[PDB]
Amino acid sequence: PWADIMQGPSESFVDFANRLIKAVEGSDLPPSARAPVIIDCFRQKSQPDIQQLIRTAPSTLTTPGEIIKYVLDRQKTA
Amino acid sequence: AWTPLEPKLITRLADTVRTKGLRSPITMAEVEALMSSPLLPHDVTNLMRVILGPAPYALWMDAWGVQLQTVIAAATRDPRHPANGQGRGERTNLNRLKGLADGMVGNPQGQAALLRPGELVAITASALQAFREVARLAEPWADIMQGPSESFVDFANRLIKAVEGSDLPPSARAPVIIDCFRQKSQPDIQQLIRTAPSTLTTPGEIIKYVLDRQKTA
Amino acid sequence: AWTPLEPKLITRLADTVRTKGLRSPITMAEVEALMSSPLLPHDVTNLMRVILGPAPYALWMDAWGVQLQTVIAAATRDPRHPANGQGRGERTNLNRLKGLADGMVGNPQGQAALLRPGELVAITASALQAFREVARLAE
Amino acid sequence: PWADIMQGPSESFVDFANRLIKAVEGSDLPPSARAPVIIDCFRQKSQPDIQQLIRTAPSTLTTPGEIIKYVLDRQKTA
Amino acid sequence: AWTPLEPKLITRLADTVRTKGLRSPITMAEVEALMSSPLLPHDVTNLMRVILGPAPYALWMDAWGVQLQTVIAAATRDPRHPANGQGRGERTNLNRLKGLADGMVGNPQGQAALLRPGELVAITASALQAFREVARLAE
Amino acid sequence: AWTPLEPKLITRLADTVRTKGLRSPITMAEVEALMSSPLLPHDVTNLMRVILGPAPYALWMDAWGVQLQTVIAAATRDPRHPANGQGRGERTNLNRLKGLADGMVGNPQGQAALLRPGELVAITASALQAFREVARLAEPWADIMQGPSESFVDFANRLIKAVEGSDLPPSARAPVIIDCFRQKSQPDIQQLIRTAPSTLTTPGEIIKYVLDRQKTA
Amino acid sequence: PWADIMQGPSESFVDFANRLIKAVEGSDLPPSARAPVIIDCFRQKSQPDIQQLIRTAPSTLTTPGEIIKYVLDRQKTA
Amino acid sequence: AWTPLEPKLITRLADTVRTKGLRSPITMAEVEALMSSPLLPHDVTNLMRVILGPAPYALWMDAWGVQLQTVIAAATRDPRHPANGQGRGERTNLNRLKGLADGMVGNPQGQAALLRPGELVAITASALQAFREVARLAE
Amino acid sequence: PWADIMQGPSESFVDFANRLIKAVEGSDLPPSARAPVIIDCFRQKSQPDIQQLIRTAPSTLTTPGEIIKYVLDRQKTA
Amino acid sequence: AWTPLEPKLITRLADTVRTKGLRSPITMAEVEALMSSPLLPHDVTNLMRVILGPAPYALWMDAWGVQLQTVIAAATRDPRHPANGQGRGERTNLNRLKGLADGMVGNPQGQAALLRPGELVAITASALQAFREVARLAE
Repeated sequence: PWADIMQGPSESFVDFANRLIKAVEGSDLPPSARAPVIIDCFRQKSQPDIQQLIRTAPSTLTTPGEIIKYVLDRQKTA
Repeated sequence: AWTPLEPKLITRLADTVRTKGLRSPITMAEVEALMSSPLLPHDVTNLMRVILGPAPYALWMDAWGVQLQTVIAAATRDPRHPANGQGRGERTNLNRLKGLADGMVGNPQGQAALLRPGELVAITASALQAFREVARLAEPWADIMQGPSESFVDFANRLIKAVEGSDLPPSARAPVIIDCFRQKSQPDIQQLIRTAPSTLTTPGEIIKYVLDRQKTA
Repeated sequence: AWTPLEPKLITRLADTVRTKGLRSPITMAEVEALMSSPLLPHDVTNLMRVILGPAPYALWMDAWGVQLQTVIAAATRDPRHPANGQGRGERTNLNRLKGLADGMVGNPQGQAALLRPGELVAITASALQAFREVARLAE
Repeated sequence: PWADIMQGPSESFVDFANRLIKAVEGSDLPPSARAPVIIDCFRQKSQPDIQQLIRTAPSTLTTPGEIIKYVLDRQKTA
Repeated sequence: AWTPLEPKLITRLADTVRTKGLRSPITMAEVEALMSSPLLPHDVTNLMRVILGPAPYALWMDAWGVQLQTVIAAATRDPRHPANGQGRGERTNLNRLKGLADGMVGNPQGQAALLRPGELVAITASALQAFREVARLAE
Repeated sequence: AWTPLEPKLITRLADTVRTKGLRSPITMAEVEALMSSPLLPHDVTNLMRVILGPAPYALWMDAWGVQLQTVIAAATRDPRHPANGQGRGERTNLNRLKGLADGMVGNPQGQAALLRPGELVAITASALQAFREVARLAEPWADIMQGPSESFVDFANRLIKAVEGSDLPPSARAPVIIDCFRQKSQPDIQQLIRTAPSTLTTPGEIIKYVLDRQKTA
Repeated sequence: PWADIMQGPSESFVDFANRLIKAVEGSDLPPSARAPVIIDCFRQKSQPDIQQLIRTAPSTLTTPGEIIKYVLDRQKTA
Repeated sequence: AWTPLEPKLITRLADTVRTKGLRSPITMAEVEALMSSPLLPHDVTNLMRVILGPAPYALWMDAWGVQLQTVIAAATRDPRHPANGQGRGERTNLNRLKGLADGMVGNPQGQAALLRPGELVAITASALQAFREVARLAE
Repeated sequence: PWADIMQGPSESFVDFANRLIKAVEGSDLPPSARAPVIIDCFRQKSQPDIQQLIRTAPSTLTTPGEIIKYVLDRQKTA
Repeated sequence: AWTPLEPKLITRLADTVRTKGLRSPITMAEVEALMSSPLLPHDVTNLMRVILGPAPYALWMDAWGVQLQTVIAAATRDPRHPANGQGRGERTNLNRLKGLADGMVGNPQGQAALLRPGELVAITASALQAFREVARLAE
């Protein structure tokens, strides 16, 4: 179930994005509703450090690929 | 023929002034509403007597006199005033503007008879400006900070209120509001505005940008 | 001839916006109610000045300008706009929509004189959409 | 009674002026004696901060409205 | 007539990408090998769906769209594109490049029918450049 | 005939820019001094090459181009520009302003030959404005308070410096300086300004009044 | 000696002014130098409460009588 | 023809004002030295802009205006002012003294063209007296 | 050597730009290869705060002067 | 011819002011008594010097100057002042009222020579009003 996917405390972001995109594209949603759902799940899941990282984006991110690129650039190396 | 204003509207306006105050935008809108048709000096005088307290009424009489004197100076500086006439016999004295001239003292019917429509609109605009002055006088922007727990829209509302209701010229409010958004508005929003890939040149644009990219918490 | 909106209705609408907020369906219904007859730029501008706070009013001015610009782009994309005319001399500039054109600045009577009914309804729809945007943005 | 009106330690000046003008105009004085009485009551009542503010007026104030305007301009914001 | 790529070659390429990674010169050589004949949007899309993981596939869709948009800008900047024609009725829209146009959605046979060879080679070069970008970005 | 600027003056100006910086009033005065006679594009270009570092020189080239483009827009908006002529054959292109036109590239003598005096003064004013922009860019007023032990002239100097060297429009500096004198400038001077029997409508008048009636300590 | 006159900690201001004007007028100064000396002695003597009271005078006091009147008006009743 | 003052002398005078202050007799002597030839309003204005800080410069502008107003009152009190002429068409307005008149704003060459030597010496004496006042006031 | 120039942790950006432009223009590169090299060195050197500041530029910067102006405008005052 | 006031009456008045004060009705009656005949500026000045202390004397000089200035304003507002004359050559300056004019400084005989009776009564009334002001102010 896509709506139950959370980014674990120790999980990296690319694994979380892979799992989420997999569960969203392999589901019962229409094809035209996958990108907005993936974006809004990146924003509300993806534990509050990345949540604030996406929130304070000086540019407007309108695609899952752009969000992934931005987060991978500005992520807290740890 | 003179028709008085409804005491119901006047009572509602008086209670509006009593609860909201003199300076609220709703109060100024209501005054503009009851200032729609050109009023005779009797009407405006009684209106301000009823809606204003004693001390604001004294202040308003002073300010109205000063504004009418400026109007009469402009009138003697231009013989084409809609209150004036072409010959010298139609020059309008302050006794005719304040309703003190002959055949007008205490009588609204005679007032409405002898007065010109240009006279009426000039008196009305003068009274409105005097009301604005007294309202600004009866009740500091550079001391406004965004509190640690305060949201940004409340801070923006408070700051824009204090800047527009102050002694600055009209052409100096937007730059001051912008530069106060940048230097107040605690360092998280300060850095959010600083790192703006676009150049924000308006308080509305800054507010929109900050509301978009703000840290949801 | 221009007739102003009742300050009683405006006061009631302002208190509605004050208690219920900008986004409640009752508030949007009340705005639609007071947005029934085509309003002149003066009317809508003063209405938003009274019912909205300072910061929402700035946001609303921005959004209204953007929506009016989209309308003017559609107007230059179609010479059959109810605001436009057939010849090029009736093309509607943003100074005429925002009430900034000659013979209109600060004067609602002259405004009502020179404006078209299509102009009025376009301005009104633009203002309503801008109000919706700002309400969705404020909260 | 107008001659018993004092500006309270915590009262603002516009409230004091309203109360005083009310009590003076709604009294048994002749109409031609209200303005001088209101002025001289502004000067002797209206606790010593405003008393000194009115005393050190570089201009001569000859009307209750002018005194009110001057005091509202130069009052100690607090 | 459309002929699919061998699932054996695709499986070998997928395991190559799995062990060597996206950026190794051997992997890019293998991709160039399987990118030899001009592929239809269906072929490249399924190929990237199989060889790439979910997140690299999203990145690749983004990059492919951007590169195709640059191609279409160059095409509207030159009416002599091998994908374009001489008249205005042969101008190539992004729905025709991404395989979204009418008569192409989900059908590779119709795709191969309506597409031009210049269209195919442009799509292929765009996909290769997008793969290079995503490979440089992922690691 | 073209005469070069003295390398002694240029060396002194370069050392002035090196020690005082780009924004000091003495530096701007020195630049105005060496910007007295109308200079050819060659002169101003070499001058900025010598006195400015590499990055400020790049910024200055950008700003000079932008200002010259604004000048050329005003020139195509008015055929009576002192750089233009009456016919269309005297219209001035940016290649002629930047010294890139034919017969001018690298040759100051030919430059001085073909250029107009209006062209020279326009180029010079453009270069001065560009220098001002870059100086303001290379290196907060609403955070300035008068310290408990600081004198008033130091506070006024600091405040006027920070307000005039900021992003405010020129017509908004005096009201901001006044309203910052009134709200900053710790409550003794605040009350001293508040209880002013006269109305002070200029920073100089406020400074004079406060210096007269200040508490000697 | 006029230049040795100080206002005592407990002395009133009218006594100090009387003593100072007496010692200045009954001295060897020219007649045209008594008023400036009396003023500048009011400003520098007359212990720091009255010193600050004279310093913060919104009007310019240019006569010993005017200074005396101002100080008597705004003095700290004690 | 207008010749500017040396920036070397101005820099030395500025450092003198910076170390010795505004009121030292050496500073007043140096100012009298640089106040020897009759200066145009442009020269004195820029000189005070450079040597004085912001707040002393504001004070000096005020004092200079007041002294020039006293000069203009004396000028309207005597038609034989070396700045005035015999007829009424040569009466000198404060816009001509402060350099604000037509053909003078920002242009020192035109300034030097239209100004009289009596005008120059009156402006110079006024500026010197204003400097003395501000120096006595600052410390 | 231009390719060894890094912006120090405590160094300002104008000093780094001066040093880099000096070393690039005083080197063996052709004249037509200096601007692209200076730009690409601004992007890859100039420690990751300014790197991300240049990366997230809503406009396309195609000149060292424009990059310098943008960075000087939006730099983190510290 | 000038005749001085008796030092016996002046001593009695000084002791009255010393015991009863400045504001007692008996003191004001005594002052009115010694203010019966029109006095020359010399007489009133010496009288106030003797009966008043130093600080009340300074206050009285101030108040007397202010009242005389009001009198001179009324005099320039009416050419029919008993101190004035019909032509402009008889206009009365404050130097003539305060006894500072030419031929009067320190000499009471010349004072009595050049002064008018209207001048004397105006000076006397001014001095009486100033005494009243100072008496109301001192206590």
